[PDB]
Amino acid sequence: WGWKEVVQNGQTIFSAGQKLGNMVGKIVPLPFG
Repeated sequence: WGWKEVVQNGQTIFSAGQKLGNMVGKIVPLPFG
């Protein structure tokens, strides 16, 4: 039993939304622009 440890499993997937959504929503410049 470990509530504090149980949360780590729920956040590990939540916080991932950042790394898994950083390069996605990230826009890049155009060639010779």
